[PDB]
Amino acid sequence: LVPRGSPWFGMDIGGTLVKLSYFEPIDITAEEEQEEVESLKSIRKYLTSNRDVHLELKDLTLFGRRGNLHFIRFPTQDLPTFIQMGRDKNFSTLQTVLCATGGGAYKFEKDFGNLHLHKLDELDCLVKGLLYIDSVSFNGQAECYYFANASEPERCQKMPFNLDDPYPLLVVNIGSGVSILAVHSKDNYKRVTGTSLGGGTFLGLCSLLTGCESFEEALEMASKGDSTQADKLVRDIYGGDYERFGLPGWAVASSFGNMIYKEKRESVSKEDLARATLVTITNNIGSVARMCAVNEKINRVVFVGNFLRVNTLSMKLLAYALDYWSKGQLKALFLEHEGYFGAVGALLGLP
Amino acid sequence: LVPRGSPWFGMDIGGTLVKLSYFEPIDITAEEEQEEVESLKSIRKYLTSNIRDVHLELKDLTLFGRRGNLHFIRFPTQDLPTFIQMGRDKNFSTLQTVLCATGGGAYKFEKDFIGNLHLHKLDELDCLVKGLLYIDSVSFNGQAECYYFANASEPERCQKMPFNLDDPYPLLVVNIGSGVSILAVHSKDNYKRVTGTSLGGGTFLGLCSLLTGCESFEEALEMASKGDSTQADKLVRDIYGGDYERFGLPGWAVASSFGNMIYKEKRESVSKEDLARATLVTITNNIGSVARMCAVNEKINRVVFVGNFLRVNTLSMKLLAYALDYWSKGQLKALFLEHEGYFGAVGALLGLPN
Ligand SMILES: CC(=O)SCCNC(=O)CCNC(=O)[C@H](O)C(C)(C)COP(=O)(O)OP(=O)(O)OC[C@H]1O[C@@H](n2cnc3c(N)ncnc32)[C@H](O)[C@@H]1OP(=O)(O)O
Ligand SMILES: CC(=O)SCCNC(=O)CCNC(=O)[C@H](O)C(C)(C)COP(=O)(O)OP(=O)(O)OC[C@H]1O[C@@H](n2cnc3c(N)ncnc32)[C@H](O)[C@@H]1OP(=O)(O)O
Repeated sequence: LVPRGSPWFGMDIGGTLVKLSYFEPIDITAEEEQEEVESLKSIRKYLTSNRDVHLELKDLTLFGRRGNLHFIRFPTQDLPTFIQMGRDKNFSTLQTVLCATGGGAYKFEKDFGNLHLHKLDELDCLVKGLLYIDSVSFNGQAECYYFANASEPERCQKMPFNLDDPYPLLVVNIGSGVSILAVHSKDNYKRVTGTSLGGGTFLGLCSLLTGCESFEEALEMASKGDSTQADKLVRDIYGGDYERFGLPGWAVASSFGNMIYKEKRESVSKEDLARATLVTITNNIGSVARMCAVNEKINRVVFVGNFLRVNTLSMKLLAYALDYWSKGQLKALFLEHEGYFGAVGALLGLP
Repeated sequence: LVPRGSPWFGMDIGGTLVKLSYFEPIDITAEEEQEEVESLKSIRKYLTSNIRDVHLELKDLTLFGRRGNLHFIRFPTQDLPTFIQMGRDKNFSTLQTVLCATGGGAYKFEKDFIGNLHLHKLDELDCLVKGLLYIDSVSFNGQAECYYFANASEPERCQKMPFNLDDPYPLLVVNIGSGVSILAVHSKDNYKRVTGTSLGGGTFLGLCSLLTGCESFEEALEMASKGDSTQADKLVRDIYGGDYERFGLPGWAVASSFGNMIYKEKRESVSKEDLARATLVTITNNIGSVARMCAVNEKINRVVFVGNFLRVNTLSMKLLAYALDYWSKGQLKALFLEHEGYFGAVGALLGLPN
């Protein structure tokens, strides 16, 4: 079960960006393969012309062969150039069909000449790519990490986590919405639940509330804001902690709850509203993930998805939230190769 | 244990209104008690001067061994000192020494109790629980105190039906005020707050006020009732063109709350009513999921929803019914109680000094 063509690559075609993973063999005996390798290098330098280099996995064994696994991203605008480069450099894999995942794949097959697309499922690719990368480690170092002292986001530090045996695992996938997968083995996983309150809710609400024009700007606003200007805290109701039920005064009682008062709405800043939106969304995800972890009886919770790809702020709030709801019993886990699991899953589905 | 005082009443003192329950005994042998019953009627008529509550009156129930009627009234906090003075002038022994009340406004009221009454503050959630469990135990004049919505998956068509909740335990109580507390009730004297969510009624009103400029909870609900959430939300069909077959999601399910609002074109055409509806759907869908997950983790299959989020339009109740039905795949029915609003006051009555 080794792919038919060469070179071996996997692609995840987004609306804006393609994530591509490709394998560079290192035991080369033929003139043709040596020029394939050189062509891949030249193609890579061109497509990434305007971090991923540092993701390269060196000397791994894939389908019985030694090589380096590379990870690149480029605009979907230039995917025709990638395909043509492949045809001109006589790549057997860019002739017969194209096997890709991602939200832009079907669209791309319509935009694009002669090409037949074999479309792969993003969640199936995600799980396969995630398990494989975890199985090979990150050049002998930790693929997985968490934030120590998660209850203090201004002070938490990144620490390696051993996920050498990944099973069972809960995967919390945060895109526009949130899907939660329980993974029991390579061949046994399902979407156990989800929430429609995801990164699209964060960005949607920020756009409406603040007039921001991108995920990047919304997160920058949030990074500068104070959510407690919008949120009603337990101390706002009780004058301190809610003793009887042991809710601390600093817990959020009602997200956006102070915005019911005309005077509070008049003085709240755009940045406070952006932060309150983010905090509402990340605290809520940490609650759903914790309850799923309890019900599924799984104590390893990994977070992936495009929501995490810009600021480390999203991740730190998720770490804080999971620690809060679990009373310190669960650590939010994150993965270095996040963003490339679909591409890697697509590569592994080549055969 | 029976309360020491006569007459028996309980109050929940809010920031603007007081909710009072009082017991009118049926079997009177002493003239002073007859005069007490006549006083309460006159007091009730005064305070409610200037019909839903009358219809709530529970007739011929048994409280602390005595047959009687339990009355429910609401009146401005502005007139609470009058009520206290009325009781003191009519010689009520329950207004002689100490007044035990619940409600966020009880402490503000403290100085008026000009006078020699100590305020003993009771906890609102403890009162809610004691009140709720007692009212379920007696019924609504035979009629059902508890109801659900049949065909909950179709909020346009769902029908309010009686639900027999005779043996309450165990019960999950989802209390929706500004935020959400969830209590697992195992028996009358063993319950705990098992979790909560900060996305409650205050989130709905707060976001609505920001998004649409509505001025009140009543107005936000009115707007939401006319709106279409699917104008703001991104559905599974918007992502896949239809169902997402492989992972058990129908095309009509919400993929991303407010998710279409990332598009300028969509933001410019969405109505205030649609934004109000999407806010409400987002909150009710999320509470449904939390409630369902709690039910399964606590192994409880009766989930009751209470709190001020429910008191203004039937819409929020039907949407919660809808959400719980969705997440439980029809295995849980959302339950509601007719005397919601007064459980605090009833729990305070039950907490009279004995
Ligand atoms: C009654 C009620 O409705 S309560 C609400 C119940 N609803 C739910 O439980 C649904 C919650 N939501 C979800 O599970 C998710 O939103 C899903 C699964 C429906 C969609 O997944 P999302 O992560 O939101 O998709 P989003 O459009 O942000 O895209 C994220 C990734 O998927 C890929 N993708 C998007 N669409 C497709 C597609 N049609 N085919 C293949 N891949 C796709 C993207 O390219 C992107 O990939 P990347 O992370 O590798 O860059
Ligand atoms: C990291 C994170 O923070 S994740 C977030 C975690 N947060 C949580 O779990 C908390 C979520 N929130 C909650 O549980 C609730 O909001 C609480 C319990 C804190 C407050 O309860 P709410 O229902 O929101 O209070 P709200 O002010 O809306 O009042 C509701 C009722 O309680 C009563 N009440 C309010 N304050 C008080 C008070 N101080 N004393 C007595 N009664 C009170 C009101 O009078 C009102 O009475 P009614 O039901 O008869 O009308």
